[PDB]
Amino acid sequence: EENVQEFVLKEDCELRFAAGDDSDVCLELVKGYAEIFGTELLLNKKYTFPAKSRVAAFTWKGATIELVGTTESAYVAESTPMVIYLNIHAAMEEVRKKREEQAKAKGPRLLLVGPTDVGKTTVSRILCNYSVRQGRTPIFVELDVGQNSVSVPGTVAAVLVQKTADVIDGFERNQPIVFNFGHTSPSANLSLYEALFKEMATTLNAQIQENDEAKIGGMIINTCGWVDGEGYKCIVKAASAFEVDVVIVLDHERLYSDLSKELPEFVRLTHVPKSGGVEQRTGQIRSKMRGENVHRYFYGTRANNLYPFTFDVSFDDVTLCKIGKLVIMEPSADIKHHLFAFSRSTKADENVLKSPVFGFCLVTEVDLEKRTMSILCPQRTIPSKVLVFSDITHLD
Ligand SMILES: Nc1ncnc2c1ncn2[C@@H]1O[C@H](COP(=O)(O)OP(=O)(O)NP(=O)(O)O)[C@@H](O)[C@H]1O
Ligand SMILES: [Mg+2]
Repeated sequence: EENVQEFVLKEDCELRFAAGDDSDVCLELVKGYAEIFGTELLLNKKYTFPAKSRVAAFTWKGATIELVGTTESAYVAESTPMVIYLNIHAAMEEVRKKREEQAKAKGPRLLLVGPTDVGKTTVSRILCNYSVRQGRTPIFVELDVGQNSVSVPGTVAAVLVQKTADVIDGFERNQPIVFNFGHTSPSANLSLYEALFKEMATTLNAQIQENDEAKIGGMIINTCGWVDGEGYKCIVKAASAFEVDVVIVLDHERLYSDLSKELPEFVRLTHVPKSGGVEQRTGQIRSKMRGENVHRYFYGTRANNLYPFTFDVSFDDVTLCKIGKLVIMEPSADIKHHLFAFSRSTKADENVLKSPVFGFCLVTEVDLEKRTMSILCPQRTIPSKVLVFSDITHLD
């Protein structure tokens, strides 16, 4: 509402706060310098964070910050691993220059691993932002099909980062490369998951041959939290497929010891602690968040609204298929509420499995007698006649 809280942050402190369950909180930096997960704050700009937001504003040299509205929590932390996360960037940049002097230059590729809720996504964000602030253009690769910060759930995705994340909305989602996995966990089909990220690595390697800035920018790769059992071998295959030269393990000493013995000796492995400000989720909140991600795909944000179309499509004008080999689907009541991917492949081939997607639509109604379905779509006509099933559902 109207009530105010003021905070003085010494050097190397962060204001950690969570917005209430019900209302916005607005942050304003009123003296000094501060950043939120790597993005510089502008002085006296009012940043409106929505309900449930969890945020840290960090300062290297000292800051004073005002928060307007109700907070569930808000305190200043005097100890962070931020210098750790900064020295990782410094080290990547050092590799970049040496490899520039050695010459086109191939930038460092970094894999972030660790269990759930250790601040992995936040750390990728910081590292991407610090690369941009250095003048570089890194590729952010997102292998977490549950909580994906680039596309919808059930995807493996990658974007070229050319600007710092917006403090509220995250990175711009401009022309991502997107593969439809179709499930919220790799365990649903681990062999397909591994095939998809291998196809992702192969595609990116050939893409960067046509863009030197992207090539030297390198890659920051976020993984999911499945580190045990089969998840472990999956980490090793990802390290190999993407030819990473740095693995950052967050808050897992056994995983660190195991990887140190297994990875090629040329790979640098760094164990770092999680921040004390990382919030543990539950399954319910994770589900809630997947739904909000899908909504954002179609409708956008408060800052940048997207205006999707709803229209009807004849069963005759599209072919529905499902992976798991390809199988063709006869449109039924059960496709209702499901996301489908518009495949870049021209027919319902073997090639559907290997192909990135144009984008997604949501099947909102199924008229079996009229033989038409209603879809929510980011564009006015379908970009492809090959629609690939995702097990992710969304009530809108
Ligand atoms: N230093 C911090 N202070 C306050 N909040 C933070 C901090 N670091 C992370 N968070 C918040 O904690 C939540 C979880 O962080 P996140 O970086 O998604 O962890 P994660 O390891 O990627 N989770 P998952 O991928 O679901 O296993 C997010 O809302 C962040 O904004
Ligand atoms: Mg994450």
